[PDB]
Amino acid sequence: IDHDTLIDAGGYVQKLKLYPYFDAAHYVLTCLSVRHDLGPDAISFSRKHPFSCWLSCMLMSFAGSFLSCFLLGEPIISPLKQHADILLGSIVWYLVFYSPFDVVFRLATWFPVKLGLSVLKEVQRTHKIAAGVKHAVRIYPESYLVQILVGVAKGAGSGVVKIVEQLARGTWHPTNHEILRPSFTTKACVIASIVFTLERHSMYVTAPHDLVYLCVVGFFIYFKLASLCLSVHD
Amino acid sequence: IDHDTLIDAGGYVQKLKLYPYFDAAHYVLTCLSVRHDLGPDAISFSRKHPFSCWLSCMLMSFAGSFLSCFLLGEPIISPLKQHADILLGSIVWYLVFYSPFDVVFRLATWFPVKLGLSVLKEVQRTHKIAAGVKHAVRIYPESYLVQILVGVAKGAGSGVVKIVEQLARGTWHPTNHEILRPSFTTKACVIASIVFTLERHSMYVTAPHDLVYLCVVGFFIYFKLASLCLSVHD
Amino acid sequence: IDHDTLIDAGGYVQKLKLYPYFDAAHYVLTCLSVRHDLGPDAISFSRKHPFSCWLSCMLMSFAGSFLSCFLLGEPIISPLKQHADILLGSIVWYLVFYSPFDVVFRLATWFPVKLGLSVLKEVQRTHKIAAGVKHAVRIYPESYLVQILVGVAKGAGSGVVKIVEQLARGTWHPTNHEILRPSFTTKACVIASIVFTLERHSMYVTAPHDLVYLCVVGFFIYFKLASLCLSVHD
Ligand SMILES: CCCCCCCCCCO[C@@H]1O[C@H](CO)[C@@H](O[C@H]2O[C@H](CO)[C@@H](O)[C@H](O)[C@H]2O)[C@H](O)[C@H]1O
Ligand SMILES: CCCCCCCCCCO[C@@H]1O[C@H](CO)[C@@H](O[C@H]2O[C@H](CO)[C@@H](O)[C@H](O)[C@H]2O)[C@H](O)[C@H]1O
Ligand SMILES: CCCCCCCCCCO[C@@H]1O[C@H](CO)[C@@H](O[C@H]2O[C@H](CO)[C@@H](O)[C@H](O)[C@H]2O)[C@H](O)[C@H]1O
Ligand SMILES: CCCCCCCCCCO[C@@H]1O[C@H](CO)[C@@H](O[C@H]2O[C@H](CO)[C@@H](O)[C@H](O)[C@H]2O)[C@H](O)[C@H]1O
Ligand SMILES: CCCCCCCCCCO[C@@H]1O[C@H](CO)[C@@H](O[C@H]2O[C@H](CO)[C@@H](O)[C@H](O)[C@H]2O)[C@H](O)[C@H]1O
Ligand SMILES: CCCCCCCCCCO[C@@H]1O[C@H](CO)[C@@H](O[C@H]2O[C@H](CO)[C@@H](O)[C@H](O)[C@H]2O)[C@H](O)[C@H]1O
Ligand SMILES: CCCCCCCCCCO[C@@H]1O[C@H](CO)[C@@H](O[C@H]2O[C@H](CO)[C@@H](O)[C@H](O)[C@H]2O)[C@H](O)[C@H]1O
Ligand SMILES: CCCCCCCCCCO[C@@H]1O[C@H](CO)[C@@H](O[C@H]2O[C@H](CO)[C@@H](O)[C@H](O)[C@H]2O)[C@H](O)[C@H]1O
Ligand SMILES: CCCCCCCCCCO[C@@H]1O[C@H](CO)[C@@H](O[C@H]2O[C@H](CO)[C@@H](O)[C@H](O)[C@H]2O)[C@H](O)[C@H]1O
Ligand SMILES: CCCCCCCCCCO[C@@H]1O[C@H](CO)[C@@H](O[C@H]2O[C@H](CO)[C@@H](O)[C@H](O)[C@H]2O)[C@H](O)[C@H]1O
Ligand SMILES: CCCCCCCCCCO[C@@H]1O[C@H](CO)[C@@H](O[C@H]2O[C@H](CO)[C@@H](O)[C@H](O)[C@H]2O)[C@H](O)[C@H]1O
Ligand SMILES: CCCCCCCCCCO[C@@H]1O[C@H](CO)[C@@H](O[C@H]2O[C@H](CO)[C@@H](O)[C@H](O)[C@H]2O)[C@H](O)[C@H]1O
Ligand SMILES: [Mg+2]
Ligand SMILES: [Mg+2]
Ligand SMILES: [Mg+2]
Repeated sequence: IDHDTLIDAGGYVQKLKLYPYFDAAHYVLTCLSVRHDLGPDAISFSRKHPFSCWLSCMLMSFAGSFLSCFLLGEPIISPLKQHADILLGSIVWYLVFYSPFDVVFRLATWFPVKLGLSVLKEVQRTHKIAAGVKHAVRIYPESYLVQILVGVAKGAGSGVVKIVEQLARGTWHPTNHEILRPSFTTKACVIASIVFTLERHSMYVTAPHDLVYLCVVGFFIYFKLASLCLSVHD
Repeated sequence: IDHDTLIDAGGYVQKLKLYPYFDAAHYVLTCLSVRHDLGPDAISFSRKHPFSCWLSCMLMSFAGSFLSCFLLGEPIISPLKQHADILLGSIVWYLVFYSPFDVVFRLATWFPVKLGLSVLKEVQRTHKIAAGVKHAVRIYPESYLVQILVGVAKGAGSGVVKIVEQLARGTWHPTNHEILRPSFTTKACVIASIVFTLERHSMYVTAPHDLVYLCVVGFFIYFKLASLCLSVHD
Repeated sequence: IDHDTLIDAGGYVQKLKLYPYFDAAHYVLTCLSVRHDLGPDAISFSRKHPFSCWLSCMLMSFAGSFLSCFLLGEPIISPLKQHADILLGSIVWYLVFYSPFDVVFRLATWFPVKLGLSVLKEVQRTHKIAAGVKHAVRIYPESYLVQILVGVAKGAGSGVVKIVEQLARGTWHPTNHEILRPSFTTKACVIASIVFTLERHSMYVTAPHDLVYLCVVGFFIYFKLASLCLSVHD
């Protein structure tokens, strides 16, 4: 009965209310990333330049939406009108950098938890890509390429914003073969985006959409979990 | 009677017609900055690539307006439609880089003068922030955050444009602890912006607006004059 | 009879249907450039990251249009709606990086051919600038400056996009006096742009427009051919 069960699981995941737990997971991981990139002085830095620190995290937390607006010519500022989102994001940021005894940070970096957060984040990423594709389809019905790129921007735009932040923080530097970091994330966002676009135009995808959705989420979680448990071979 | 006098001084400064003297002060200082950043070959460089040099100065001279348009999704080109402004800016730029015997440059870098120009510039910056907040309020009445960010963009956006220019000129490089430059400008623009935003929504500011205005300008001039007379302790 | 013949040649060149041969020439040269900038591992790189490689070439192939939209506040994505163009561009890109035995690449880099392609590209660049000016004139009838800048953006915007790509690829680095590369391209686009703008407002240009057009194209081809045959003195 798998294929009837799987179909239900897919519709299940696809209907999950992301706010506020799946969103918070993404914010937490995003803040941890900004904190890791800030260095050993991260805490001193955050206490001396809170506005800058807060900004660095908000930009990364909503990177996909900023890039998306940029591509579509919508006010870059748009995302900041999701008051609930910005508030939740600022609270997480406050907790990650300033919780007493740094408990939040310590709890979030404990492997079992970081792993649970990563799963929730992948679920949320899949939703961002799908939403991005749907939004693009409503604006440019016949532009398959735009639809795909927008979907990818919503799912992997953090890379662009990171560069922007490292330039503004004066730390950007070439990345010419320092280490071998095998990341399939953005390539996976491309595939997911194409798949959702095709699905939206009912073409090569004859499979039940709720099942395809399950597979996309499944692959995201897989590749993500693989890189977390491993280091160089999956 | 101070508080009646002060109130008048505040309304006074707030009504000052910025064009063309307060504007020219800002243009002069902006051009001097681009010239200092260009190096020893600045003059040879400017004589070989005048269009590029002119562009570098216009971008910096109107940085706040370009960033503002960028954030609001308005044509980035908008600022260039202020013919009088662009003309005055181009004239100042021409004089700073090409005046015979370099008199303009020499006069502008003479401490007493550079100090007078700095005062006028701070007065103009305060007006940019306030105007930015008002503009944002008219477009997004309930978005306090957007209003603040726009105000800050109008007051401290030159930092973004500078990076853009150093990338286009091929000179950008990390700024990892070369020297200890204590600049409170942008942090002050943040405060000023918040204050004007609050003031616009008549909340925590029970003080006479014209008096608050005086304080903001006063603090800008102070922090600015402090950094000019000092080097590492104020 | 030259001046009657020349006038005809000018109207001639100006009416040339750019698609698909003049366009393909530009795409081919653009792809060769991205390939040269990718290095010795270019081929391995392209086979491991095709989506990224394809993107790098599309961004450069339509750089002028992306910058133009950016300046005018039009959706940055707009250019991708020229399906025929994007298809032709993707096909050229596919052929340049993956043709069997690399014949396309080998044929395109054979001096006589690269020289022929360069001529066609210069013809196309002239058309981009003129189109850019006309577009700007229709939107902002009295903004001479905007009209000129837009024209220049359409003709020399690839420089901006290149920087963007080197940042995203993690290879950007200062260009502080490594070699002496004498490029007059963008300075020539500035002149061409001013000339077309003036021409559009029927001012200082009393010369037959079709003749001026011929001269502009002629100068582009000249400066371009000069740099190709030479290395340091023309
Ligand atoms: C409720 C809304 C509150 C948020 C409002 C908007 C927040 C303001 C964002 C800009 O913050 C700036 O960030 C810079 C860093 O990019 C700091 O540069 C300072 O700190 C840097 C390092 O972080 C140094 O490199 C610089 O030299 C030094 O000037 C600067 O002080 C700070 O003001
Ligand atoms: C100097 C920077 C400091 C910024 C301070 C400004 C904060 C302004 C908050 C005013 O509106 C808030 O809206 C929140 C929602 O966004 C509410 O949260 C409550 O309501 C939300 C739903 O509206 C739920 O999500 C929350 O979990 C629940 O705590 C909260 O009660 C309410 O006061
Ligand atoms: C990175 C480290 C992680 C940071 C740590 C912060 C985690 C916060 C855990 C919140 O746990 C929630 O607590 C709610 C109470 O606030 C519960 O509400 C539920 O139970 C309440 C009673 O306890 C009822 O009043 C509510 O209506 C019912 O929704 C809800 O089930 C539970 O998930
Ligand atoms: C530290 C890492 C480990 C953390 C793992 C815990 C994650 C907690 C996030 C909770 O997410 C919620 O899950 C609910 C279910 O429990 C969903 O109920 C929803 O979905 C159900 C079906 O799955 C329906 O039956 C319900 O009616 C409907 O409210 C709801 O949308 C979703 O926000
Ligand atoms: C009335 C309106 C008039 C203004 C119209 C628009 C002005 C044109 C802006 C672009 O100017 C370009 O600036 C580049 C610099 O960013 C120069 O690069 C040249 O100079 C650089 C150094 O400044 C070098 O690094 C480069 O290699 C070299 O090609 C290039 O020659 C020049 O054309
Ligand atoms: C190759 C680059 C060279 C660019 C040359 C193109 C210049 C075009 C100027 C034509 O319009 C100008 O407008 C100026 C105003 O912007 C006037 O200045 C006069 O009028 C202004 C007010 O309109 C005052 O601000 C000035 O101080 C006063 O000199 C000036 O008379 C007038 O000719
Ligand atoms: C960085 C180095 C600084 C660069 C040096 C350039 C400074 C230019 C100084 C201008 O001084 C102005 O001269 C005006 C004359 O052009 C005067 O007009 C005034 O006086 C004129 C008579 O002199 C009358 O005709 C006018 O109506 C009356 O407005 C005005 O008061 C005075 O401020
Ligand atoms: C080298 C550095 C040292 C330079 C210092 C000199 C600065 C000169 C800038 C002149 O600024 C003007 O000041 C006028 C006053 O003199 C103002 O008159 C205006 O404001 C007055 C009140 O202050 C009113 O009484 C007037 O009617 C009204 O025209 C006018 O707006 C303003 O542009
Ligand atoms: C029909 C439409 C198809 C096109 C859809 C959109 C194409 C997707 C564009 C982004 O492609 C990304 O480019 C990155 C490069 O900028 C790659 O980074 C990888 O490769 C880089 C080198 O090229 C390394 O520096 C990075 O560390 C490494 O993660 C990444 O894998 C790849 O996904
Ligand atoms: C995974 C990435 C792979 C992408 C595959 C998607 C391609 C979709 C193609 C469908 O429409 C195409 O339009 C082309 C035009 O753009 C046509 O070319 C033909 O028609 C054109 C004019 O429409 C001419 O320019 C061409 O030379 C001629 O081959 C072609 O027949 C037709 O099928
Ligand atoms: C960088 C290396 C370069 C890459 C190599 C790819 C170059 C492709 C060459 C195409 O040559 C074209 O072939 C067409 C045929 O497909 C001809 O059509 C013409 O001749 C055909 C018969 O051969 C007729 O059917 C057509 O109607 C008539 O338009 C056309 O004249 C000719 O220019
Ligand atoms: C490897 C480098 C060397 C490659 C050099 C070969 C370049 C081939 C590109 C062909 O460009 C076409 O030339 C046609 C002429 O042959 C033009 O016919 C057009 O223009 C003619 C006038 O020039 C008119 O008579 C025609 O009716 C009209 O169709 C047409 O627009 C244009 O696309
Ligand atoms: Mg949704
Ligand atoms: Mg005003
Ligand atoms: Mg045309």
